[PDB]
Amino acid sequence: CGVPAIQPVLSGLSRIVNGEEAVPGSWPWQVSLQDKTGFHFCGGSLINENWVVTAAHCGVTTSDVVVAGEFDQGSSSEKIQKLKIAKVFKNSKYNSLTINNDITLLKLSTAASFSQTVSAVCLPSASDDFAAGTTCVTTGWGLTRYTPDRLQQASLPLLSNTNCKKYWGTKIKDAMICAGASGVSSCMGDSGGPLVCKKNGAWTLVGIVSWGSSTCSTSTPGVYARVTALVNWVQQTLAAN
Amino acid sequence: CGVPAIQPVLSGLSRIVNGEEAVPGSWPWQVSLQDKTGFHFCGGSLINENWVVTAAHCGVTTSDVVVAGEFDQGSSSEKIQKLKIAKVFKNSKYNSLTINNDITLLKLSTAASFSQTVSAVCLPSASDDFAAGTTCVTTGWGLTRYTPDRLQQASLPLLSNTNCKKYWGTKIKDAMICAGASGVSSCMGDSGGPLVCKKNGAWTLVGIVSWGSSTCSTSTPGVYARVTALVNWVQQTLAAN
Repeated sequence: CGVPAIQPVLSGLSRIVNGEEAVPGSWPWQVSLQDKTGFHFCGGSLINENWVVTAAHCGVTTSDVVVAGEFDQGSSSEKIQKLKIAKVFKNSKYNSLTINNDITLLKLSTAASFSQTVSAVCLPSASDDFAAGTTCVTTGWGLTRYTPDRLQQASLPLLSNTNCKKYWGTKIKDAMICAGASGVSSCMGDSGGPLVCKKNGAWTLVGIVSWGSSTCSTSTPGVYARVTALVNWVQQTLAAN
Repeated sequence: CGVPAIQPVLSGLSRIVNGEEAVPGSWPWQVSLQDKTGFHFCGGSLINENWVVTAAHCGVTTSDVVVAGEFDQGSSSEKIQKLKIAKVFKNSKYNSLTINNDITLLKLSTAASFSQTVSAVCLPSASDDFAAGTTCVTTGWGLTRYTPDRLQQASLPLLSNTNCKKYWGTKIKDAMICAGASGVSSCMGDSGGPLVCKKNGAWTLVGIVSWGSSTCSTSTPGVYARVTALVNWVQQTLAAN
């Protein structure tokens, strides 16, 4: 997990404004969640061939579809996999008002076929420490909510929850982690999309997009579900299902 | 339906700032949606003894609870009914990105016991015309997201969708209706709460709270699921279940 067959290329432009375009296929866990009609409404991350992790506030149902291996949403020519969802597992501690514990697992009806462009992100262990100031990466097609149709990426630093509260106040709970406010927007992250940090040569899922600045401010950090606080629930869910 | 045993009293103060406190029990279809722990996160409306209608973006589950007959959330002394949810029916056309078709039905495990303070709002027919400029009423505990603990009410006019787009642009779809921008906030409406209009002596559910001004501006209208566009789905769901 966490080792893309096509290595990402992150330049200085990933750190400013709205980030930059990713190398095609270099974020191979990145999936698109689409409705029956093919409308993209959220992101997610493959954690193995049968399971995708996304945000609970995406409200995914078994009539939505996971699309893996995508780079250009405007293309009908690239190799993609449209994967049916068998069952949706929303974390029972999710609260649609506070948006805390904002995580949902999707079990696919049939396994994805992993490849150079389709593979899994690593999960952290509950006890991993991702220190404030660590540079991490968010990817997605979130800029299409407001514009490039190809997958974007931005590099941005984790904040301490204390410093995040200077921006978002009592909205920030222990099961959340913030990143950004460093001169780049977080808006390229789709709801439910990944925030990944590289430790020991492997990209690890540290956050899941919950919400960000309503104006995509370069000085307001994004807010993410804190995966270390939720990975025990993830592993219990996989083991029981 | 739509005829409260305790008649509402709406004064001029319902039309300005943040509205006014309701007469206790005078909005008897108004329910509170709470999690297992008793935390209020959304509103809804009883449409009979077995069914509550709310917003799809509330993400209600069968472990949440419907609380009927409530006036003061800070009181443990008033007669309320805590009702378990048997099954949740989210409209399959709901889209968590656009927030269109934002309606969910809750079927209760055991019927509410209707009374002077607990009874049903009327549903419109699909073909009813609620003209722009009609004065309607939104009720709820939505101000507690930011403060009074008792049920509030505000009187505010429906907008045409064309005029609503002057505020919210392409966010406004045919299955939405807007109200407000007349000198009063819409923020007293909980997510999923009622927007009711009085025709022929009966209060009718015209809207369900979808979203409003992030700053509770008195000059920005609230956005509601348009019940006339969704009532056929409501009646099909009741008939099939």
